[PDB]
Amino acid sequence: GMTEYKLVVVGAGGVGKSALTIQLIQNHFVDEYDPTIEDSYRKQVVIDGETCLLDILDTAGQEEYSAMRDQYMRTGEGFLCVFAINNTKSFEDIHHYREQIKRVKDSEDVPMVLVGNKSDLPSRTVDTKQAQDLARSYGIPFIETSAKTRQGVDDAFYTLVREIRKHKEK
Ligand SMILES: Nc1nc2c(ncn2[C@@H]2O[C@H](COP(=O)(O)OP(=O)(O)O)[C@@H](O)[C@H]2O)c(=O)[nH]1
Ligand SMILES: c1ccc2c(Cc3nc4cnccc4[nH]3)c[nH]c2c1
Ligand SMILES: [Mg+2]
Repeated sequence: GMTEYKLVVVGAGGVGKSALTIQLIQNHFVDEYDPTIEDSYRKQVVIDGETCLLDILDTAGQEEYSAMRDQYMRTGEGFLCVFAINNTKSFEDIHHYREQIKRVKDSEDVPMVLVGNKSDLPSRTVDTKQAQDLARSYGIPFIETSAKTRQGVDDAFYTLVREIRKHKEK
């Protein structure tokens, strides 16, 4: 089969994980998507000439059993760590996601991309400079997106695939 990349989208409720995923997969903006639904989605794409499958888990937070969270973190090859630019707590929550994914994978080298969503809003509490400083501390890429206009969307997912390839070649 063609290569499949298992991507996981994490971050606080309300940041735009579902909207980002649906924009990536279906090329439309979805206004209201029940915040409690967690599902996986697939798309066949071409990234830098490679025809591959993206298999994306749109997470929704606590699970019935914490074992289920540990399971999808071990399964997942790369993580989009999403905050919203107008929600400071969602940015502070990134430190928790960064640590928990490393912890469950028992790894210091986990492909990740920091995503600041909702860039289309003028309302902003997290300045690009402060998100860049966080991503520099982690040594990972940072991309500002808008699931509403689709700006940055393919970059965020495709950049995570590229990070996974750099991990796999070691
Ligand atoms: N303006 C704007 N609103 C967005 C964007 N992404 C998501 N939203 C809205 O933010 C709310 C939460 O989005 P949702 O995808 O359900 O977030 P999730 O809980 O992380 O899955 C919804 O009302 C979305 O329409 C964006 O890029 N720009
Ligand atoms: C990354 C990590 C796990 C999965 C899976 C397995 C899976 N894990 C799940 C947890 N909750 C709801 C649905 C779920 N499906 C499918 N695509 C993935 C991408
Ligand atoms: Mg959601």
